[PDB]
Amino acid sequence: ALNLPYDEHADAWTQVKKALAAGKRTHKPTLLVFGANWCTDCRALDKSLRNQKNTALIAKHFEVVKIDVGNFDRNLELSQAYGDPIQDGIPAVVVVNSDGKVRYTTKGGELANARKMSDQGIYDFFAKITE
Repeated sequence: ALNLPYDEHADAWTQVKKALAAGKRTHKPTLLVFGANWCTDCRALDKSLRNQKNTALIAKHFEVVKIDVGNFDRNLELSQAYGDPIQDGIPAVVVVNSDGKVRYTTKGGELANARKMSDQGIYDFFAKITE
């Protein structure tokens, strides 16, 4: 499969460190998106976030890192470090403020049915965080 949303080879800790450094520099929060390529809800969320309206919202407001969790068997300690966002389902997100401290985590499977969400529902979810 071509152009997978998650990079199964990435050094996720390095990527998160680099995104958090960028957020501190730009005074923006960082969005950590935990998911995997097998998960149809994760693929749907990525496709929606790729659209023009949603890309503009995310790019303006966040630094972003996608963290592959495999079959719930990769990068688990990085999930644990940031408040266990995946225990409640994937895709899951963490918003970290520009100072490196977590602001918000999805702890109720808020995005776990993203394949059923509309583009506007996805927009509204991320827009609320930017309010």
